Amino acid sequence: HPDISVDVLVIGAGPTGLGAAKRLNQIDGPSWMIVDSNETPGGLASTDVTPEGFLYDVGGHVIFSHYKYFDDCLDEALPKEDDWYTHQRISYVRCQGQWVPYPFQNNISMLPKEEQVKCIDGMIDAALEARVANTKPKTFDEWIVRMMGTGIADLFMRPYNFKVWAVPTTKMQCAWLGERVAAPNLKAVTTNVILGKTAGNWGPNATFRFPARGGTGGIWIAVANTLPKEKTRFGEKGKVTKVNANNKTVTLQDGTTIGYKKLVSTMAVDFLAEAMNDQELVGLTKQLFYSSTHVIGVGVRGSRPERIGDKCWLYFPEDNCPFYRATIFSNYSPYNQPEASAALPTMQLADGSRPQSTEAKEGPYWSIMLEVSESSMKPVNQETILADCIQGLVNTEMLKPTDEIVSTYHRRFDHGYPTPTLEREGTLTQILPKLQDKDIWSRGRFGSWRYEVGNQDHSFMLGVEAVDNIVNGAVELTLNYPDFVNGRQNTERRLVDGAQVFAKS
Amino acid sequence: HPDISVDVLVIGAGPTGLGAAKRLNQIDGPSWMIVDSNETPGGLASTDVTPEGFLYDVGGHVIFSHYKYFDDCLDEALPKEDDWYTHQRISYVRCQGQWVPYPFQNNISMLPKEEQVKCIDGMIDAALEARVANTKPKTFDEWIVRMMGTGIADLFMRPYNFKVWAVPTTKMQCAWLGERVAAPNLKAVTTNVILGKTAGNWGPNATFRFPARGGTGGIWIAVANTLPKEKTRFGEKGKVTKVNANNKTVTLQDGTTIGYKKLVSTMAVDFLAEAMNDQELVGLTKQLFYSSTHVIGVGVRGSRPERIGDKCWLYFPEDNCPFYRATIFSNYSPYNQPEASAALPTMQLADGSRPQSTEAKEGPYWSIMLEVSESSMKPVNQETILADCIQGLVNTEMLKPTDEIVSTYHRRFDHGYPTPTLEREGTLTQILPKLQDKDIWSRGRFGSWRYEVGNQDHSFMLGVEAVDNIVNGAVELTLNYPDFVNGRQNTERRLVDGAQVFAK
Amino acid sequence: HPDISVDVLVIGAGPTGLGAAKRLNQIDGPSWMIVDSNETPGGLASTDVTPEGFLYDVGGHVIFSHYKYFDDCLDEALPKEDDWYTHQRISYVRCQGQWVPYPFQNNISMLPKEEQVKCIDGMIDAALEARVANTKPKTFDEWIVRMMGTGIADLFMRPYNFKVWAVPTTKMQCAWLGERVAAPNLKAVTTNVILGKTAGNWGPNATFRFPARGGTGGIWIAVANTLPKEKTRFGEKGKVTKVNANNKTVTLQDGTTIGYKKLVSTMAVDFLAEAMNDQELVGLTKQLFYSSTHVIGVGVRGSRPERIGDKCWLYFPEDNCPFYRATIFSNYSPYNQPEASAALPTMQLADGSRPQSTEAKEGPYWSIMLEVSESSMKPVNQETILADCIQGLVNTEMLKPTDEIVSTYHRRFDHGYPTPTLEREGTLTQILPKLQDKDIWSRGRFGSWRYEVGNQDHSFMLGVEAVDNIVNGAVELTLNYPDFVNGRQNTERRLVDGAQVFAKS
Amino acid sequence: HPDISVDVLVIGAGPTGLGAAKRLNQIDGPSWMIVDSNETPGGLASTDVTPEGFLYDVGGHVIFSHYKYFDDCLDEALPKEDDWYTHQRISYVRCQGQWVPYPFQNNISMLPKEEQVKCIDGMIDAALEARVANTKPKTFDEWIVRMMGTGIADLFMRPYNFKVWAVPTTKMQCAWLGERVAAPNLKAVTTNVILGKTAGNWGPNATFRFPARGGTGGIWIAVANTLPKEKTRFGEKGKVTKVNANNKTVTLQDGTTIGYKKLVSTMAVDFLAEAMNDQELVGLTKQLFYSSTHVIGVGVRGSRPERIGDKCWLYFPEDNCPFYRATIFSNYSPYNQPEASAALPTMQLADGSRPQSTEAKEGPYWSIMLEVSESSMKPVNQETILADCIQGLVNTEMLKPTDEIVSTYHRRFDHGYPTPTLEREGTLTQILPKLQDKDIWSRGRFGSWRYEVGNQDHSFMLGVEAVDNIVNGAVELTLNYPDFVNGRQNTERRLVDGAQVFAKS
Repeated sequence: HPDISVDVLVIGAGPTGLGAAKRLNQIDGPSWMIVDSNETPGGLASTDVTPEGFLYDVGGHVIFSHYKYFDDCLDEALPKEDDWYTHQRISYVRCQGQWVPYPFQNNISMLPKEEQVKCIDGMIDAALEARVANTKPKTFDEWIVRMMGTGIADLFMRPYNFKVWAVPTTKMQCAWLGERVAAPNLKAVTTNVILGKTAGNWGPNATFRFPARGGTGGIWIAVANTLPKEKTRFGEKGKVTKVNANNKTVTLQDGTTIGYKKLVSTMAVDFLAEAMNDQELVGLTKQLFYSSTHVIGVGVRGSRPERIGDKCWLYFPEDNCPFYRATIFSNYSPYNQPEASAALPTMQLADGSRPQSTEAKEGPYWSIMLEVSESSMKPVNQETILADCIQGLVNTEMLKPTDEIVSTYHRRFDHGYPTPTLEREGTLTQILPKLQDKDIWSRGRFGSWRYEVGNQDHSFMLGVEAVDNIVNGAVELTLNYPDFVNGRQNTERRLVDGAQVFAKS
Repeated sequence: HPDISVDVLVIGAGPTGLGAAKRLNQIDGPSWMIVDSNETPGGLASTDVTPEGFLYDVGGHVIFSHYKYFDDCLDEALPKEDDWYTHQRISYVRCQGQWVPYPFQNNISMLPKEEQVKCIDGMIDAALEARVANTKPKTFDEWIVRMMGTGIADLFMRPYNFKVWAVPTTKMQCAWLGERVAAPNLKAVTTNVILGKTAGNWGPNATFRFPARGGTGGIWIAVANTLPKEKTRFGEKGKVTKVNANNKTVTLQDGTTIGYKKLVSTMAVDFLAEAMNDQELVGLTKQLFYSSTHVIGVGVRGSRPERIGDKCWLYFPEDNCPFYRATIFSNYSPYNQPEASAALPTMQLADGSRPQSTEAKEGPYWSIMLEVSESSMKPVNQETILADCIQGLVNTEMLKPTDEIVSTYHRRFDHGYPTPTLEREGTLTQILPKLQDKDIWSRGRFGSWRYEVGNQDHSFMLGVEAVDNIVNGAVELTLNYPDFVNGRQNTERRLVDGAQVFAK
Repeated sequence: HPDISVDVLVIGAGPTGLGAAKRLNQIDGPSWMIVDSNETPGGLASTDVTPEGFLYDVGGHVIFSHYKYFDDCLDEALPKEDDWYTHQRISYVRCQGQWVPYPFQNNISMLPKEEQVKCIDGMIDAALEARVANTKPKTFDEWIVRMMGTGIADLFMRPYNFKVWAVPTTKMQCAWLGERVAAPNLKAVTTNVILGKTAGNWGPNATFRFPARGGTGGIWIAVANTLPKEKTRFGEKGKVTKVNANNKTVTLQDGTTIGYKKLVSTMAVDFLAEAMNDQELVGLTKQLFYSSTHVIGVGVRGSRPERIGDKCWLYFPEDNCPFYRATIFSNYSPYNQPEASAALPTMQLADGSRPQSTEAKEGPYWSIMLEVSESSMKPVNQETILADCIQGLVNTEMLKPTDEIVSTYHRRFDHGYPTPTLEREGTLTQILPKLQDKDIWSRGRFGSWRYEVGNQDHSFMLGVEAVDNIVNGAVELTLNYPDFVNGRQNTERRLVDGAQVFAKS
Repeated sequence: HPDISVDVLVIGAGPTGLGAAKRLNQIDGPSWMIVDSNETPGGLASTDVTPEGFLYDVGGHVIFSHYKYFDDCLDEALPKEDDWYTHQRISYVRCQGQWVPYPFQNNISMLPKEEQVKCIDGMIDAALEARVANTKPKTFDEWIVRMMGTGIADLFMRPYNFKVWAVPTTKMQCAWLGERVAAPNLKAVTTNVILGKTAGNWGPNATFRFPARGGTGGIWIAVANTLPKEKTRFGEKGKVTKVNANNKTVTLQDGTTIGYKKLVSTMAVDFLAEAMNDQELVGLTKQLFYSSTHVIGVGVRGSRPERIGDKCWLYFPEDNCPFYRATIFSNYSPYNQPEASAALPTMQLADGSRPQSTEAKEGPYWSIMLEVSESSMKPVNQETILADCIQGLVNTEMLKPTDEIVSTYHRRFDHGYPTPTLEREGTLTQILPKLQDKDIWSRGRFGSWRYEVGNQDHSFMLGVEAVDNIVNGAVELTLNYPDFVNGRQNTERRLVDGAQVFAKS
């Protein structure tokens, strides 16, 4: 007999595992427990802070929910109006020394005239070929060219995506992008070129809220706080080292054993295979591909410069900087960095030189958060990446050479993005059912490896839905039908369902 | 306060209500109750029998299940292997003196050559147009012609569908047919014409199962029998006459009042609006369209004729008979008609003449079940319809003038088909949300009026999913996403879920 | 026996008849003669002069030659360099207060932006339709729309062509426009819009040459003069009143009869039929359709205004003027109007008022030549048309209200344009063979009634080729295959051929 | 000064040269003469006779005319009704044991059902692709697939065409075939499949005439006979060995020199370049391609077999025989072989064996004429080709093993077909204009190397039109516009033109 026994064991307390926990806690039927190797829940949705008091998420994290259930849990956890700030998405693409509103491909109207001609010519070819097309594109690259034309492909789509995915567009599928990549209408784009107009509102994150305190990580700490503490195990005491699928037994690092009837595993599925010592699974998970994410944080002295303004996040397709994206993280909440009265010495000028004075001085302060991808196809020099980022900020005019930097942050996250490669699905339809036969629900950003349902809300609901399938025979809709859930408001499942209303009488 | 109070009241015990009731019973949480005006559950999936012992469903009823859950409940209700008979899905189109295997277009080699030429030319036109199409069809008629071309459409789908829906194809939408592109398989059609080949869409793996006893109605009696009797109220004692949606009270014909928190209604939504005395809803529901169904049954003496053979159902596009569909119901089970030793006198010969003798003679017997549609656009003379059907049987060569008829059946069903008109969705998206705001889940063939999810399995699951929405916050997928549920096997929901396993 | 007998008789000494005569004269085989009701050769390619000394062609006459033989004859007739002036082919479309360079569609950058949007949207529709088109257009109107799209068609070609042909575009065929596919050059149009530019279809290469003296009519006078005078009969003495086809006899006004073996008739084919007293042909020829042309000439005091500049001809789709085309005729030759030192009183001002003084003053002068069409579908009031034209000049800002008009000219030409109606070919394929069966070659602008081969060079060559068919068995290519002769360099036939080189040795 | 001086010299007295000569003789202006290295004119339109009295043309020659001028000359040369026989075309394609009516691609209905399916599927594919095609095919092979689909390309078009052209379909252009290769209509073809009907009437040789005596060579002997003998020089005395284009001098084999003003050359253009000692022209002509033609004749004893019947010519795509075409030459005229009473011994049986008896037996007789192509991509064994042909006749059931062969014939013609290669036009546009600028008109099947205008009537008319361009400035329509002359009735030019009628008075 094992040390502990539960009907449902949840591994991991990022958004996916917490979703499982929350639904299990609502149903309040089967016994359960949730473990995490980190004392602080949140996973890639966590927040670090520098010794100087600057917060950094794991890159730009902006919340946009497709589900009422997710909203219910966030509102429960952070119930007050001043727990949140609401912002409009102000996003731009750095191109040729200018800021082009997102989406690029719908704002051709802002480029030099010569490039406008190239882009519109390319789009005209695309439109005429689309008129007679009777086959679907097979690669991301093919998709880009069919919907945007070469001009736009070559100018922004191709270089930016290599810069983010860390694999060429020719290596990825295209079934995943309905809600990620705006497809330009020929007439609309041409109309804006003629009028000199802009169109900055495409997409599900055009308006967003952000937690007042603790960064994104504050959400998941507060959500975890609503769970019964005795059913949790976070820290070194909660680290899973072995999974024995056949005895339905999990062994923790400190030697504790947990028996289960059903397993919801939210750790990276490649790690789960290793932990299962299942050599067949190990070989299959090695057919998946992922990229690593470097997060660089820069704290800057001064009131927010006019050139920065209300910008939220920014795209960089060009070669004068190594990052693909920057976030004005200090725009998301005044508690993301120190108050103006805080005294801090300058560490360096943006041009790389030493400050004229070592003396601690006051603020105010603003804050830039940068992302750089890495993979076997796109290596990164880890030793110079911080300095390269800072020079890139100067190159792109986001920082003046004489700006004073008071804090720096750099952390590499090994599993950053699960890549939608051509091979992804053929591999997953082997992996997931094989795990499913053993009563293991592997779910989440790396649990199930599907980026198109890979944000905080998708993840949370993958966990909720896994439980709902285990207990109530529900369809796992987010897992198997991303386009279905992303194309509708999912209003039906609530934190208080009829089951609880009727039970309370 | 009312005579009875429950959390969830279910009106109607056809497949939909019995679906809600089965799921409520499984969950065993909130209190509930189910009523029906009829003593015998089953609704339009019931079975009648003539005084001569010939059974008739309400027209051809063939089960194709899209759901494990539906299968679980049927298996529980009729668990023995000899409770069912299995058959191949064999169907033919009657056209120009021939029985053409379904699907029609793959079998036009049976027609005269000059006609084959017209059909192929029309389908060539359709293939060439499909190659440059950049719009979706807007009507059932447009959809038909883009799939088949003019010649083939005019022979089968156009005239057949009028005889079925009792409205012209030009007045129906085509979204209910699903997402498949409306375009010909020109190569498949031309290949069968060149090879002079025929081929139906059946075989050892395209089968259905039919109940050994009691017709389709036997299924729902057996399913209803698995419910706790005290939670059911079927018969005159269970007839709903009034629905007060504001008080959440229902009133039965015998005076009994029932209070509910959530109502799952499976009666025709147009009767619901009347029972609610809601003038706005009456006005809206009267904008929906439906056709009535006449079922005619004919019992015939003799062993199964070779010309009939293993045929199950048959389509009739032509105007030499009033029915759109015929079913060799005696092929579905040996118990749908009397055994060979039963003695029955001949009532009349197929040509309408009197028999030589009035004496009772033995069988064996076989049986034909026919459907005739009626609407305001297509009247049916109730006094001559049986005789007109029997003549139709002679005209189509199903009966010989000499065949001996030993039993007849005729019944009219007012709500038969809910029609996919062009206006249907515009009307339903006003009606259903208005009922939802009053905690009324109106669901079913005429509860929600959507034919593409109007079979026995869909209906059942509509009731199941409505309950699952009420209790567990499930998405009502069958209701809102017919293409979704029809394009997959729905395996997740089971008669025994984790919930019940963890409890015991 | 008739008064005169010749092998080949030519009726008419416009360009077609002169062409037949030039080739007959060069061949110097069969006997021949040429007659005309007018003392001056030239036909509709003649030139008039006002009492004040302003010349006017029969509306805008600009030579574009498809044939070496035509060039040879023109060069023989006027061999000196200073017999001609050379100009670029400069034309504009008057539209919404703007002079838009031709071709209209490449210059819509001049229109309001909202209008450019509607034009480009229409042309995008047309390009998408053209990509899947599998039929030829059947009417002029369909051809216009397929080439331009709706918005651009409605601005220029549709309303302009009604004002030109005096019949709706939906009533004309479109085969006469040639074999090019009816389809937009969308990229060329959007490119000029994006770059905000204009460009006309003229330059150092795209030029025409115009006679230095006597207007277009001076050409035909000088060509006729190379013919042996004794073989010509121009004037009342040459007016044909009767053609007896069965006897091959023609009767002139003064009672003279001419016998022939072959007849080349260049008179209007409906007059030919009447003169043959052939009731069947009279019936067929009345089934043809033609418009009449009003030519209005206006002489203006002053040096050439800057707003007019180097303009040659101008198109008017709009209804603030009755003319469809204007020509800056004083730009064609300094001898189209009086010298600067010639003195003329002002007759009126452009706004219709009387001059302050009635005295003769000096120039210089410039000159405007206008064209107005008339048909049964489009009446013209002959008594107000001059004054309506002059008001048109003010409305279109060609003249200021103050400009001084020193000469006016108005003449109506009954047969002006042979109309390419839907019915034209059905009728002509009945008429021409019946005349052909009688050894009558009816050829010319109204001799054979085909506008697409209706220019000066086409006409001349219709005569040449008729003769070549009669003598040498040549194919009549211009008559029967307009697209063929218009699409190639016709260099083979020369004013000095092998036959003449060999015979002179 | 040379021995002889003429305005126009014609080299070669095949149809092309004779055409020039006839037109020169009709015009009767410039002096001229015609030379040939052969005593008997006719060129590739000549006829041989075996010692046993069997005639053979140079492969199947059938007369079908696009031009009245050609008819006038043939009728003058052979004016009696009994000088000619008229025949319907009875043509078939040998395929899988069956005779499939020509054209193959329009009689799919004759094949076995299984091949019908493959053929129609292929055609459906081509029909759908053609609905959206916006480019022209570049090669003969692409044309074949695009217009007939793969099934018919593989079954007939590809193998047959290599067998005739002696180069693969991928190496030929496709602008030449308007009148040679029927394009199948999907509806028409499938309709006949369904009804089991044939469509045997496509093309310009569906009816033809053949001369009663002397075979095709009889025509050209007779035409040459209408010329003034003193202007002809046929035989070794008329063999051209040198052409000096600068001096405009030609030198004959016997040392005779002829000066000319204009040269019409009809010998193969590669021979002309060598005779000119013009290395650059030799280089260019070596870029052209041609195939050689082996003609095999077989005389057979017996009344015409029933399996043979009224068949005229037959096609053989399959690899069970070397010939691409057989002609039942005895069906064309009773005088193409000996009378029935002529006694002849059997030379061999069709199975290859000798008869022992040398007895001369009577007829009647019938006759088969075969063609085998050869080129550097398709060698032919000249020593066995006769026997291989005869075995081919047995394999295809043309001859029974026991048939008695009484005469055999074999001759190789080096220049047989001028191949329409991809490179042909690019090469001819360098060659023909260069010769033109030296006053050399190179014309004919190998004079100008264009197969689409390479028949007897085309060739004759190339010579006629060259003279007409030289003397009368006529357009050379046959040379430059094959589709124009092939698509119309060419009635204008006649043997007696107006010029001769008028001059005779």
